[PDB]
Amino acid sequence: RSYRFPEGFLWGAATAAYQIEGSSMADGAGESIWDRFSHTPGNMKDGDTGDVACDHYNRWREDIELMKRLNLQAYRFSVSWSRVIPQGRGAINPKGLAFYDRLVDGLLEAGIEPLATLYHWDLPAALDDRGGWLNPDIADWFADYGQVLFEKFKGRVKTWGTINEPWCIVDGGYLHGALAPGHRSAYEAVIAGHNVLRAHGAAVRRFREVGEGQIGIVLNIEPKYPASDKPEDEAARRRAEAQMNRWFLDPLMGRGYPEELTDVYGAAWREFPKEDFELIAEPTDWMGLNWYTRAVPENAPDAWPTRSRPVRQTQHAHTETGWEVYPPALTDTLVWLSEQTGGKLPLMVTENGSAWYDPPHAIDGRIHDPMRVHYLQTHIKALHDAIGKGVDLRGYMVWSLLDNLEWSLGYSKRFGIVHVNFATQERTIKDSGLFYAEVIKTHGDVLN
Amino acid sequence: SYRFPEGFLWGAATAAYQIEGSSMADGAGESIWDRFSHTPGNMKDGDTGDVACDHYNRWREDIELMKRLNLQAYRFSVSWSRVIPQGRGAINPKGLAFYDRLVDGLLEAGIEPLATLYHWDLPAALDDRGGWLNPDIADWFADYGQVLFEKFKGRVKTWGTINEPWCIVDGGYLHGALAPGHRSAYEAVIAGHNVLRAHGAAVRRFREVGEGQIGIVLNIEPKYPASDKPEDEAARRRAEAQMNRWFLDPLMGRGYPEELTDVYGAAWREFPKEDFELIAEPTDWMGLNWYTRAVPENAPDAWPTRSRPVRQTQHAHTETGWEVYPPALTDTLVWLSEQTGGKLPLMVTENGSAWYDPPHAIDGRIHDPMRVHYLQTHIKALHDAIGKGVDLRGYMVWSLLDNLEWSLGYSKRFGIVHVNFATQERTIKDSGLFYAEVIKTHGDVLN
Amino acid sequence: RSYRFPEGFLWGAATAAYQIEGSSMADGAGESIWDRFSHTPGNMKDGDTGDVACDHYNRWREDIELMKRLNLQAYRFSVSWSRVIPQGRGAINPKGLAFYDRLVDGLLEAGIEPLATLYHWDLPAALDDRGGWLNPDIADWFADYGQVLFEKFKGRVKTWGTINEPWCIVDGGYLHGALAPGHRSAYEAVIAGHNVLRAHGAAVRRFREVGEGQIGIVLNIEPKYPASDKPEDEAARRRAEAQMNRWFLDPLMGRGYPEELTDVYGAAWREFPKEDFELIAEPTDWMGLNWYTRAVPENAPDAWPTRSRPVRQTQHAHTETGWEVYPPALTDTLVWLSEQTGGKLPLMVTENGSAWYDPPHAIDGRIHDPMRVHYLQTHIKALHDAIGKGVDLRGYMVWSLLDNLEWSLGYSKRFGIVHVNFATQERTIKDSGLFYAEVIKTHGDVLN
Ligand SMILES: OC[C@H]1O[C@@H](O)[C@H](O)[C@@H](O)[C@@H]1O
Ligand SMILES: OC[C@H]1O[C@@H](O)[C@H](O)[C@@H](O)[C@@H]1O
Ligand SMILES: OC[C@H]1O[C@@H](O)[C@H](O)[C@@H](O)[C@@H]1O
Repeated sequence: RSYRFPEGFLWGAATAAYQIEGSSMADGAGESIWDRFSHTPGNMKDGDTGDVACDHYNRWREDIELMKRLNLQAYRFSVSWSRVIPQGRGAINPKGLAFYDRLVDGLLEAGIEPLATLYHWDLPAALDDRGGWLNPDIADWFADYGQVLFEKFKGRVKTWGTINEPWCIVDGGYLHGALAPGHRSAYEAVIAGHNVLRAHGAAVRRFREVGEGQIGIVLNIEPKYPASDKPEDEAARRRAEAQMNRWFLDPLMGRGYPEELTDVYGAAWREFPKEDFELIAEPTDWMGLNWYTRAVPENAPDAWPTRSRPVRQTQHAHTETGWEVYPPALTDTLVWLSEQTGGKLPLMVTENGSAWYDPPHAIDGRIHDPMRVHYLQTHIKALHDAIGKGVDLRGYMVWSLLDNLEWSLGYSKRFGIVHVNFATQERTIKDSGLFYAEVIKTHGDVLN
Repeated sequence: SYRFPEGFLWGAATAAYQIEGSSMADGAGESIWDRFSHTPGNMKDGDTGDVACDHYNRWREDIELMKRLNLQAYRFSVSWSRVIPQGRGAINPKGLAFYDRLVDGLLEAGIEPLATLYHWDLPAALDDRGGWLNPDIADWFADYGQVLFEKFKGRVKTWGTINEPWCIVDGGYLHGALAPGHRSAYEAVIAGHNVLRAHGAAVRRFREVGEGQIGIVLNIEPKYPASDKPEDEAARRRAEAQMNRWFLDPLMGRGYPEELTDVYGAAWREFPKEDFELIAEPTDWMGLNWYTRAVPENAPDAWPTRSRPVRQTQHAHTETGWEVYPPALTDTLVWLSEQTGGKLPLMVTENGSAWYDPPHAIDGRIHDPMRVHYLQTHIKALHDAIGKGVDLRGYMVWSLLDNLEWSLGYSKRFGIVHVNFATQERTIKDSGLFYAEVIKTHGDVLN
Repeated sequence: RSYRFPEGFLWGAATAAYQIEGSSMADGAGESIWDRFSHTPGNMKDGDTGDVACDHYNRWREDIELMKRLNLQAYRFSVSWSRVIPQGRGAINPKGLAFYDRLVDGLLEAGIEPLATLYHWDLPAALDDRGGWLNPDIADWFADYGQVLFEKFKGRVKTWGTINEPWCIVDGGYLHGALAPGHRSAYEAVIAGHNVLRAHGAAVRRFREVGEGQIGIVLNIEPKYPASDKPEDEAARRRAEAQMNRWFLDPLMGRGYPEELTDVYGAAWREFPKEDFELIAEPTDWMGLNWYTRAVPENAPDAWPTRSRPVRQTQHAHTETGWEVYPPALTDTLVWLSEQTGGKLPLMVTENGSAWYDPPHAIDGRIHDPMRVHYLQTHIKALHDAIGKGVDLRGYMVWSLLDNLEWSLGYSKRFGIVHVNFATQERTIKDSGLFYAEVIKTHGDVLN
């Protein structure tokens, strides 16, 4: 059984601005919704904030040297909107843009492909004060923001993502309130989802006007498997599937909103103008998949609003975030996505990884994380199987390069293949990182 | 409005060798400045700290002067050699007793004593053992700190370890304009490292035997762009690294600035991992000494930073040749707030200006309108900094008294209280009167 | 009749190192064959040399400001091999490379696209002492030189030329001896042509291995028109055409060498190994055309070696270099070139312009060159006509930005749209430059 990957298959690792950078309001940087959210008591585990995080804003050079040691060919990162445009619209912050300028140049000098994400959940607070994702004008705001980047990094950043995981943004930020801006409303959730999609479309159009390279969205998908042969459980499964996996992909593919949403959101559901769906379906060049696990939903009449709940799969290992370890579901999902996009849209796994307990400090210069190593090897093999089934998969980014702030769960959830001692900011490459470096070097042959 | 936050602490600052006099009195040991000032050519007009403001004898009068100024805090330094004549070993009872009387007297007046362990006056006996080039000083200093920590436990609650490491090393070891007067990049690098280590050791000792809050005091001189030429920007970063980041960065656990490798060349050294662990020992507060900014340009022959300031002729300059530019204070405070992550309480431990005053009062008065101007504009700049979110807890004017400006002698007057050095007569300047009103109205006078 | 040019059509101007730089052996720079050639009595008109020229090595910043005043979107320039690698092989000269580093950064800062040429006739003398273009190893030497540039300017210089005018290099340098290195030999001409082609191929391969962007060769073409209906005149035309226009193009297109060359060079003609032609035909991304005029050849039995000679076309104006002004022949050539390359290869006019008399100094701050203006307007119109006929033309470079050293003809031939007072180095923009600036600004609409 060989596991060598296709020619040009791109290996990398991924991060997000608020999760690693720190210095969030430093050097002209504006206030974001997470600056506010994280400094409100009760919102974050242990009261953790992104004020310091991995101190990447100051230590990015060391981090690039770590990327080189891991033999990374690509680095997927996000740009903080509020760092570049403090009020979201209007005046640009030179020092903030200069940071990403230095960063990208440092990456290109290192021979590492910069993969940029425009929006990774850190909306400028000034725009939130204007309604945020509930305000349709954001479609323009986002576009303008996008333009600033497109022209600044023209010819340097060739691969662009617009939005990272619309579902987490809306479901977490507007439906249940576990993420910034911390609203809890189905009425708001429907609107927010729609305007996120519109914003994506607007950004793609603007990219066609002033940009260079390839642009696409990044979706998270969590495949829903049958819990039983009861029809109510299958209806539950389809509700969960529609709300999480089809909500955004379907209108992006020109199929409109899933009908089940009408049942999920009830009186909060809306019909939107026809031209909106034209904007939303703006042709893209590639698509990113963020993937971690599957779920096995059963009927749950009291679970708002999908009336479903996952059944614990005790036969398999679970991560520190409680996600089942089940690699075949990655293969299936990739196939499924290939099918939903007609096989014509180039795909990339922009996030995949696992959280396990690591000590807060290295132990004789090492971090032994055999379960993360196992997750890594089995899921990369699953990628190979998906490619063997005809999926046009061009690359793979491990989440994450560094142990970082796992948003509302704080620093307790370590996804890094590089350990960060948050007391000292010292980095230590984990066994998982060493092994991933081996996977890249052999282009997969080490899995043989 | 310019009313300051509740509990905001107003005061003035001094240093031992600059005001005390009686350097060899009552058991007091010899310091490096006793030697330095009595070597011809080192000091302007041959000035020494032998008499200075005679504060050792007139401290009560000086405290009454503090009361007339409505001071809520007094920042001062303790002479190491006055307390421990050989730097190590036997304590000098009378010398320590001076500071005992002083601190008790301050507390009687309702004035908070802010004590600095080291303000440039190393015991000469330790200098003969290598001074700041000897790593053992980290321990020596710690022991010295302990003596004070236990003696003034519960009375002095706010402690500074070292005052301006950059001036100590750059002036004392790199260029030799200050005691002990060495000129060596090699020694400068080693000395800087041992100064930081000594700070760390003193903080640990404070954790074990001390009570209250402890921190270091850094001077910062923000470096602004001279042009858009890239060599001038590289120059700017060399200067900034050598002066402003050399000490702050390792204190915040980020190691030494990369640029230093370029600045010091073959004189730069790698140090053991545990040293930086000692150096970044967590502090409770930080002092900023601030006076001005600089606008560095490339200067290949300027050793060792290869940079030089461009004279900013659009603005007023002090008698020490420092540009008057209050906005740079605001910026610096913000910058400092960001470098320390906002978690560390900041205090302006020194700010002020030197202008010419006559050697005597004029019908009971000293009119210093430019010092008044410096004061009001920079205090307003403090208010602006607080408005931008800086956790700034207080402000100490340099200086309470006209004093010995080290190698520049008595020619540079920084006092808000005038000292006639012929008669030791004190006269409160217009700047002092105004500062007293700033304190009493808690800033409202600035409206 | 509109003359708006295609979207993205690139307007610029061109120079060559020895023709403008001066400071030829300054800052570590090595001796080139033109250093030797120009300082040998009898070789150059009026004893002119490239010692000072336009003093561009010292005044490049002023020249960039001049480019900005002309609204240039691109600047085509060459890199002096001996300035960067003094002995042609071995140690790099840091100051020499630093000059082009500063130049390129300055160009990019001004928003001007740097178009770099590896070889513009100035071979390092040390390599000439090893046989120059007669030594097959030059293919390797050139490649190594190319690499130095490819990596130094990776991501900054995106458009690369390998060789500027193989025909002038070989015919002028080795066949007739009018150009450096001043050899006169058909045997040497055949060998040199072959090795120039090989060097191009080697540089393209090396570029594929370590470079980034688009790379191609630059050919001059002088279309040969019928003088009469006499068959010997048509045979003459075909000889001249084969020797000048098809000699290099055909093997570059994989068609081997023109059959007629066997007749032109006789006993000096040679057969070369088959793999050489695999190397020569290495796929390129674009091709440059240098174009000035046409010829009308007739039979001339005593003319060595093509046995042909041009018939003076007295019905048309001639430039000071004695070249007929006939704009339709430009259109024809482009079409011809489009046909020879199958329409698949993006083309750019890398040189076009004319030499007319100008005074040595400005006349009240002006230089009135109405014939150069005329040449410019008619030939640019001819470009538009060529595009209408299906030529995939992406850009146009005026030769030249500056009055410069016209090689063996010295400073007597002014090609600049910017006048250079060679006594004072004062630059004065000519009426032609003013007009060209308006052409760029209106993207061709001024021609309407
Ligand atoms: O939950 C772990 C990770 O999930 C991903 O889908 C998000 O993009 C990350 O920001 C997050 O850290
Ligand atoms: O130059 C004026 C003052 O600068 C301060 O930073 C030093 O601590 C003083 O000793 C000195 O007198
Ligand atoms: O012969 C005139 C011109 O011919 C061009 O094709 C060359 O590139 C130039 O260097 C030269 O000035």
